[PDB]
Amino acid sequence: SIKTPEDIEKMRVAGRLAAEVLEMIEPYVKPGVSTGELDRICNDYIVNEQHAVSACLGYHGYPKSVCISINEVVCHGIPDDAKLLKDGDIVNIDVTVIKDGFHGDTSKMFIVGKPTIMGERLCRITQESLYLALRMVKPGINLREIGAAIQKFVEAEGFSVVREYCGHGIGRGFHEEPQVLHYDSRETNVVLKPGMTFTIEPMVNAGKKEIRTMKDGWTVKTKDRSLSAQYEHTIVVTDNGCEILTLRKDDTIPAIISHDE
Ligand SMILES: CCCC[C@H](N)P(=O)(O)O
Ligand SMILES: [Mn+2]
Ligand SMILES: [Mn+2]
Ligand code: NA
Repeated sequence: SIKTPEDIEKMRVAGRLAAEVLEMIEPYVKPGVSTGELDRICNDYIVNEQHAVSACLGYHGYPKSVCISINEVVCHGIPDDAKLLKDGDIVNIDVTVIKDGFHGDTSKMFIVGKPTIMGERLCRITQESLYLALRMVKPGINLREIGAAIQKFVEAEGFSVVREYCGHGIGRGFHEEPQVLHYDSRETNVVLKPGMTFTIEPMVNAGKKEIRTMKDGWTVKTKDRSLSAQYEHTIVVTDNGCEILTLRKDDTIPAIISHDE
């Protein structure tokens, strides 16, 4: 759908809150901390300080407030008091906040303690693939072209793109049309128009693209157990580009990307 200026302003607020959760949790992602504790810190912040709520809790039965995925886990990892972070781990924390009826969805990678060279490379390439897609967003571009670009870059850098999960429209609804694939698919044909709001959240594996879902129905891992990384941002298509609604201080790309001269 096409969001109104009123809707977009509310999404700026929700997106900003989601981003602030990631900025707040940063110092706590240390060796020895449990993912269960990280989840409580995030939830307490969202509820008590932001006066908002997690869109994850209860969604199709999801049991926690945020998703925390470690190493070979591709996405939707479930916070657990018994799971402790250790040196070398690459960790994704995915946050989705609802404020004033609108959603803000974002995630980033954190490397615990001493980074491994391939771990850093995978995360760097993954974020760059997101940035590349963000710089392409503007009315007239087709989602298929964006997906194709992400895939071309990821594969050119020696990695693979997860196919089963994708970005999505977002607003008063957690997931709305359209589907935002991170690869080139014949199924995709969506010409971007100003007012559209959606997420881009590429999942990149160091090894092969195939994944597997655990018995809990949420935890997704790489079939070959290789590392997997992901970064996500929520955006709105503007008259001549896009505006990132979940930008953080550590992002190295501006919030407004205009293609004007
Ligand atoms: C509880 C479900 C988690 C939803 C994730 N934010 P995404 O839709 O970005 O994978
Ligand atoms: Mn997310
Ligand atoms: Mn999402
Ligand atoms: Na991972």
